[PDB]
Amino acid sequence: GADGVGNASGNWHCDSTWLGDRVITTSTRTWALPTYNNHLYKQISSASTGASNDNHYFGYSTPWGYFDFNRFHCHFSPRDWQRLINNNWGFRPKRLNFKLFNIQVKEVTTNDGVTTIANNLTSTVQVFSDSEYQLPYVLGSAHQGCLPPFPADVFMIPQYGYLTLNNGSQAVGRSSFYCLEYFPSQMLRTGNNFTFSYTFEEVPFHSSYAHSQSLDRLMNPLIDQYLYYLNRTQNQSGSAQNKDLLFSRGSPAGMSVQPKNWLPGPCYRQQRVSKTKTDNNNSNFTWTGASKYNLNGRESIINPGTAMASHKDDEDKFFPMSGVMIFGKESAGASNTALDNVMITDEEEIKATNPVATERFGTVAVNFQSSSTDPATGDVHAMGALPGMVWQDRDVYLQGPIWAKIPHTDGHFHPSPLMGGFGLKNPPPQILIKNTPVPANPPAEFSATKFASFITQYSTGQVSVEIEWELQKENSKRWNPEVQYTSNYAKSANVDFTVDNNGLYTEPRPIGTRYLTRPL
Amino acid sequence: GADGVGNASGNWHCDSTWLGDRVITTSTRTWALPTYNNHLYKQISSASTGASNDNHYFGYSTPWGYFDFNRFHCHFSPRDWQRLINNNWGFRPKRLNFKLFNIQVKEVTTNDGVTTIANNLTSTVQVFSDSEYQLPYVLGSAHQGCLPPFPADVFMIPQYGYLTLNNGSQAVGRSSFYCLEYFPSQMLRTGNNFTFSYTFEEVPFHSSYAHSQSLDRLMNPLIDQYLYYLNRTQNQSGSAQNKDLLFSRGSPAGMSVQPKNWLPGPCYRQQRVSKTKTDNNNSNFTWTGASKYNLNGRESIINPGTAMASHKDDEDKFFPMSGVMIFGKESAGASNTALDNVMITDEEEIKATNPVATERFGTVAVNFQSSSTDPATGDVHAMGALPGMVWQDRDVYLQGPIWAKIPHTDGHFHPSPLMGGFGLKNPPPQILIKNTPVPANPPAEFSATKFASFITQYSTGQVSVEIEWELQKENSKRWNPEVQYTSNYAKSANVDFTVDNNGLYTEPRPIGTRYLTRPL
Amino acid sequence: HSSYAHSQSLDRLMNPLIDQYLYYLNRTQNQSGSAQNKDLLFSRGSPAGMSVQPKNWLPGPCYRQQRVSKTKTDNNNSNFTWTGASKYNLNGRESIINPGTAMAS
Amino acid sequence: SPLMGGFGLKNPPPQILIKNTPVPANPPAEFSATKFASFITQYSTGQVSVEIEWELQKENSKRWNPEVQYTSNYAKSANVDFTVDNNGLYTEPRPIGTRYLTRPL
Ligand SMILES: Nc1ncnc2[nH]cnc12
Ligand SMILES: Nc1ncnc2[nH]cnc12
Ligand SMILES: Nc1ncnc2[nH]cnc12
Ligand SMILES: Nc1ccnc(=O)[nH]1
Ligand SMILES: Nc1ccnc(=O)[nH]1
Repeated sequence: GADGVGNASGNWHCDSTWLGDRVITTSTRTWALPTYNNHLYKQISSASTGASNDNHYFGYSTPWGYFDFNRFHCHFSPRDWQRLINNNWGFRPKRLNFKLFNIQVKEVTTNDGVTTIANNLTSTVQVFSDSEYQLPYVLGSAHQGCLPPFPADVFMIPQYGYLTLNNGSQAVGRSSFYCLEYFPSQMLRTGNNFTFSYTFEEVPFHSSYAHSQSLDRLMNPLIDQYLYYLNRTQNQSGSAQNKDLLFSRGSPAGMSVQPKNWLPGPCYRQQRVSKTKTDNNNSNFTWTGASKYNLNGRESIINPGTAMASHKDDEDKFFPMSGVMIFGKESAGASNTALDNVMITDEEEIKATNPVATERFGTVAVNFQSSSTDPATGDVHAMGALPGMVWQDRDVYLQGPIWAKIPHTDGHFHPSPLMGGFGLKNPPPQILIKNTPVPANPPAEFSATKFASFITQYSTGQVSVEIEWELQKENSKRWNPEVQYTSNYAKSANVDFTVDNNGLYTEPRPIGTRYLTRPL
Repeated sequence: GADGVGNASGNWHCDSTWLGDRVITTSTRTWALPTYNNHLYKQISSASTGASNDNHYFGYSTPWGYFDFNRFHCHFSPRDWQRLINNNWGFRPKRLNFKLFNIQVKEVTTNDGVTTIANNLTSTVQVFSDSEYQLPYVLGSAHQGCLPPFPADVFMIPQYGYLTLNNGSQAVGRSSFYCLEYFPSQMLRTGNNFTFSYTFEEVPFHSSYAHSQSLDRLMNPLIDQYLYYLNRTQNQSGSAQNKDLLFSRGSPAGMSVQPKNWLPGPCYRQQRVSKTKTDNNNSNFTWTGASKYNLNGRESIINPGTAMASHKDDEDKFFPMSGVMIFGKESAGASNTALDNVMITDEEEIKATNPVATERFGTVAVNFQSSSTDPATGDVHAMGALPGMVWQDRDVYLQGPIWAKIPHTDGHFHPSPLMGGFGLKNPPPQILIKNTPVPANPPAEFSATKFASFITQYSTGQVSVEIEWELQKENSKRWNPEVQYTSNYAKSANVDFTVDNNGLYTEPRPIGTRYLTRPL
Repeated sequence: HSSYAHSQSLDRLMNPLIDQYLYYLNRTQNQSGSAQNKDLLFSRGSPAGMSVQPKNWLPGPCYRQQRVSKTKTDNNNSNFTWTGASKYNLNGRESIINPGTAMAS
Repeated sequence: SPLMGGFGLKNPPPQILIKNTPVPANPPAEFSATKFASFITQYSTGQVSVEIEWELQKENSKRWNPEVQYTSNYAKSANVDFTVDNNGLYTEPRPIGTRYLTRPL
């Protein structure tokens, strides 16, 4: 971008526009970027520490920061989310426009015990988008540091670091190291700005609806089937019990025994825990009772895991130990905070098609019955994909992620990001940004030793992201009224999704998207 | 319409189409029309009867029936109403298309004690629209007999009758008598059909919103005014009480005493009654405590009367004796039915601008204060229009009326129909319909006496009304979520706005339109 | 200019054959059971109760005036025209309102 | 693929709904608002026709020996398969699948 100390390089574009089948969100925020690692790349790992084998790692931390808008509230105000979710069966991102501007680099000089800041007019900030995905993709891990939900909040840019192969806390020859400078980047003084655009690949619309039928209630409740099933293996009060083979035809009084076309979704059972502590076992079972996967001798909690309904009817007090997305309140501490400082999602709407998360998928025969041997069956707790299965993916939330990069593998299977959202082969590129090192005064005599004395600085500016979203309109012939997300009409001390008397914006609950209904 | 015994003259067009700024409702129903008054026009009145002076009348009943779609649920399904009200700040009718067809005239012959019906193929039904408004306008009095809310219900056509001037139970020379035949009408046999279209005049969009500010809270809560008001007429702890004139400037701590630009709406006070009977007086006060107007020595209850808020904050248990629209449940008896068989509307949203219906409008000076004479004031219970007043009209309901004819008078004042809806100078014309008399066998010898022997018959067919409605879209920058009409998510024995196990459609509550919000 | 009388009145606009779908509070007590007891009883608009039917319209404005008879014997024995008159007050000066608001005689 | 067998279709042949239109019996002489509940008893009859085009995958087999083929039974009996009996009742005496020709894997 071209021109002045004295001249803004961008305006403030923060707004929504609804246009029939499209909605265009624009959001702009003011950021702050410190100097990280003192302009150094450090090797990092779990060495010392005392970490268990399931926590070892090797990687590198970087002098760079990055931009992250991978959360719905970076784009949708609460009211817009409401508009979205109460009138559409779905939506997807189509295109994006990104803007960095009004940059201002500042130097900090400290004497005492006391601190002066001034402008350093001839200083630059550097930027690039990793558009060929040459860097480890660190979005889609649900990190904090995204654009804040509230447009008036200033935010600090997160620091980029990444991991590679590790054997315990050591590295392997196959471990990759990346230097960000080695990339062409744009260098901006206070006059300049950065822009780029991006188009999203074609992706299925996110399902913003619950079903109003369930897999097991698809039949016509008036008519028999023409199909028969073995109903009894003994009579039938003719005294007493005699071996028999008796067959019945499908009938509305026996909807549990009717032949059908479809199976419910996959299942990886999880441990059921109550919100009233008195119901639970008196031990610490989370790691030990947890559903985990085992990768190169390292255990990892499956969380949130397969899309599964959180609880069956009437049991809203239970939840899978690690099968629901959980947001912290703005009072929550980092670790071992209490139940009332968190917000647990509920994915109950999918119980029309998806197994409940804390129960068996079902039952299977396990032997050959005969006069000598009694029929046996077993419980199935982990069921992979079977032809004929159908299921609903995890819901998204106003404060959850939007997308993730599908790993570059030979094989995926339904690569919808398990934490919720859109899987993208070629996702929105990472956007990296750094303050250029500015040497302090060198000595009078040459020295070859790497320069280690710098003027202390940081930068600030605005960033703007515009996304176009396509909508799937609702076409429902449903006669009665829908469940609709609504704010509460009763009176209170504070308004939901507002700032308080100290100016702290709060999000008092998660909001999903499943209010409108479809048939199956 | 042209053609066959064997040939339908219309199809079934029942559907909604949403199109950005327009929504087009089509509804079609199946009707039944008996022979009324045996093809006679009768003079009718309150003579004998024992009626009080406030109930006397004179008029005429007619052999004709009529069509009435003047209720929102004749056009909007519950789900559509929901769509309407949760996304628009307003709406109005623009144009209409009406269709009578598939007519079938039948003769009834009874011997015994037992009854045979057959087709009378060569019989006609007659129809016309009173498009020059030459007939007494009987729509907009909230009569029953409109198209039913539920498309599968068959309905009987109401009978047309009208009133004229009466002096007690007698007539005056100025009294008008109308013969409907004297009008050209279309004569339809089983093959034929009737159609006409109509355009609505320009009218203000109905306000489907509550305000989120009130008249008395329009100021900037941070800043003083530059304006002053007399604050004290005595000091001010300098002992003891001394005459003084002390002036203060408008201030956020004194929002009740700040000069302002606007006044709240008009007021005609009504008697406050509680839903818990124990609160009320032990008498029958409705006529005797009622707000009434007096017209030519005849009293009439003002009901619903001036648009006024039903109750102030926290007092949802009170309601004006005759200032709220009240719908009957499908269990309600015609007279003296209990509280739980009715549904009382609530117009509480308008308390931002409109006086509460059971309180004074305010207080007025009534004398000249002096050292000798103490300042007096009086309560104002009935306040007409004052320059600077602003107000909100009564809300409409999914089951309330749509429009009424503005009377043809020299003078109206804000002629919005007090029961709610659109006032129309030139409203949708009345549509009249009758089975043509079919003589029974005459005698063999002439007789001049009016024929009085007829073949018994009635007719049935379909009717279709299509209305185009223009929408006022919402443009709100409100950050937090709105109150939205929503059905209840908790489980129950029946679904709202559905048929039961005997196939009776029920409407379990009124729904207004005021959910979205505006600023004032 | 309206050179016509109406042949209907504001309070007689309804269809005299059909009920309304609208209800109004009819009684605040029953109803012979023996005594008087607090109650809330609602009735629907009906041709037998045209004085209690909901309606859309109100009659015109009103500024009441003193009724006087053409047969003198009916009237009060005093001179009440200025003193019983409907007057407006303008800058401390009274003026008889005459003929005043359009009202039926 | 529908587990009971057949073709799964995103956008399958639409449901086709049909009903006899209500035909009121004689109404009363005086208006009543209550649900109309008296009807002339009726029913209907007619023909319906469905035509479907099916594409075939022809067999291209180099298999030298003869195939298993669905065949009716040559031995004599009291009734013919897939026929009506002496009371005119059509019967289907067995299921027939479709897997007779063979492929290599
Ligand atoms: N959300 C998603 N993104 C990309 N591919 C998918 N395949 C199934 N769901 C998907
Ligand atoms: N609803 C309405 N119809 C016609 N004129 C009006 N003037 C004010 N409100 C009106
Ligand atoms: N029968 C079938 N119909 C539709 N999709 C299928 N995919 C695999 N088998 C199928
Ligand atoms: N990836 C998938 C496999 C099967 N079905 C899907 O919808 N998606
Ligand atoms: N009729 C009216 C008079 C004054 N203001 C209005 O909005 N309408």
